[PDB]
Amino acid sequence: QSLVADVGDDHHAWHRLLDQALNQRRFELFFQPVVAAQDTQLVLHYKVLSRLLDEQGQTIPAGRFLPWLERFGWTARLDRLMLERVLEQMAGHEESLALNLSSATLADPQALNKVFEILRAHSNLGARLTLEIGEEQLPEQAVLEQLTRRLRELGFSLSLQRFGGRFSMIGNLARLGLAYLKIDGSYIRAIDQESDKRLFIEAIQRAAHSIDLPLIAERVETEGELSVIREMGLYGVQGQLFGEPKPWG
Amino acid sequence: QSLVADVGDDHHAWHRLLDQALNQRRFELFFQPVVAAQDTQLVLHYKVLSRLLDEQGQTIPAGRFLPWLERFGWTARLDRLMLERVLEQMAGHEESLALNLSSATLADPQALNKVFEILRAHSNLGARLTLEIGEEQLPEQAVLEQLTRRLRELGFSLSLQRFGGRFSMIGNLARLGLAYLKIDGSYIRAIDQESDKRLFIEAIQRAAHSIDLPLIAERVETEGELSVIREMGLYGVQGQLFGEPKPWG
Ligand SMILES: Nc1nc2c(ncn2[C@@H]2O[C@@H]3COP(=O)(O)O[C@H]4[C@@H](O)[C@H](n5cnc6c(=O)[nH]c(N)nc65)O[C@@H]4COP(=O)(O)O[C@H]3[C@H]2O)c(=O)[nH]1
Ligand SMILES: Nc1nc2c(ncn2[C@@H]2O[C@@H]3COP(=O)(O)O[C@H]4[C@@H](O)[C@H](n5cnc6c(=O)[nH]c(N)nc65)O[C@@H]4COP(=O)(O)O[C@H]3[C@H]2O)c(=O)[nH]1
Repeated sequence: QSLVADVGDDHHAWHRLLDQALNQRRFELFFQPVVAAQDTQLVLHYKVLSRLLDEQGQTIPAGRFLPWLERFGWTARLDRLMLERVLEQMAGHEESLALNLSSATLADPQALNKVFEILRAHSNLGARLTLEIGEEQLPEQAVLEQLTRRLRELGFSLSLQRFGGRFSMIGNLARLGLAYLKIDGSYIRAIDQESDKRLFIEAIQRAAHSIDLPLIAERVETEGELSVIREMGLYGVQGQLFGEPKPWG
Repeated sequence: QSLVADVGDDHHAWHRLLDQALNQRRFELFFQPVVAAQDTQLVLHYKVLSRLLDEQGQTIPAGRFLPWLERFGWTARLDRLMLERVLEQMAGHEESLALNLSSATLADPQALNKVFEILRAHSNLGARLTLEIGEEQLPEQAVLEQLTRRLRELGFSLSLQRFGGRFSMIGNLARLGLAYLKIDGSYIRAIDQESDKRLFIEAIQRAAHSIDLPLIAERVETEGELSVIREMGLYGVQGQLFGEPKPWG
């Protein structure tokens, strides 16, 4: 009596699938450890990744659904849901967490306010949660500035990720008080085996260091990459080398 | 008996206008001094700018026609013409010059060979002429590498310009033996009045210096911008502050 069809690239299927998941809270929290380059047994925080566990049992990665949530203008609904779930699960432990915010939320000032209202409701978790924005969807300088101020006021921290293409604006970061900067994986990929990549990394680390901004390398896959990242003095690392995204533990 | 019409955005007019200019050698050489940031009375070279002097007497800037030469696939014809004219006018003096090469020329291996043939014909000017490529139209790493090798072999030098967005590849420049790197004007614009721009410039200068690659700032307009560029240790400057593009002298 129960049939299933392949959803593929069908906008109808996706629309139905996602509106339902949003309404029914079908999204679950996955985590990846973010860890000190100098001593990988030392955990900085756990990055929270969104997982859709559909009715047929399969888990769907944020990389897969986020573009559809965008297309339908629901990314703000996702953040509201993700943020409330994360603030709830943090009651159970003492670890620090990082969670993305999309531009849809930052642009829409009502949504953005709702976020702050929620945060204000859990000022006791402030020190344990960092919000991240991917370089792809940075708002304007003045929005960055107001966002960081409000968060610092509420007791929470802010960070950027997938950083690198916009090194231009490194100077513009000097007063934001970011917790850290996550460097896109492409700039460290196979860097033990591609030394020409090092000079850029050396430049970012030195400039970021002069403004007190720790660097954390993304998507580290290899003991080789890790050894270079560590050698060159970066603060943190994350990636498949420390495991796949998994549920809490 | 002689009438003229406005050429505007008319592809027909432009096609006719440019094919004629190319065939009849209607392009003239303009120059801008490129000068030491530490001592602006000290001239590094003169950048050669292409000017179309049409029949109605008006002069048309490369910025205006190059996009049409592209559209029609004639940019290689322009380089051949520009390069031969430049090598001819250098016989008259002892100044150093810099001249662009387009991607159309670098891609087409026959054209590229013609260039080398011409260069080989004037090996006596090698030390006085630098070829430049804008960051917009950099070829692949291996083409850059072969191009620089052949030029160094012929006795000529090579440089990149409008550099900045691709700081990623700074490491990839370490063995090219570029004569210098020209920094896009946007990174120094009003930099005495926009200090957040300095940290990026500091990063480029330090990384470029570690690989022996002098930095030269483009499109400097202001005594203020100049004073910062000089303070921060960059090698060279060019722009409207030292005059408009004019014919030889
Ligand atoms: N090739 C490679 N890939 C690796 C490696 N390590 C982790 N990854 C993958 O790349 C992403 C890493 O997490 P992210 O940087 O936070 O990047 C995140 C994050 O920016 C975003 N995202 C995830 N959850 C949320 C969310 O709840 N809200 C918002 N607005 N965005 C989210 O989308 C990305 C997540 O996509 P995911 O499908 O979860 O894909 C994950 C993860 O599975 C590695 O060593 N190599
Ligand atoms: N806002 C501002 N602008 C300034 C300033 N100083 C100079 N400029 C302008 O910007 C360009 C500077 O020369 P360029 O960097 O070599 O940049 C050149 C060069 O890359 C290219 N080009 C010029 N001649 C040739 C040529 O013979 N062959 C090729 N392939 N390209 C050429 O197109 C550009 C020239 O366009 P132009 O129309 O000649 O425009 C010139 C010039 O008039 C300044 O202080 N402020």
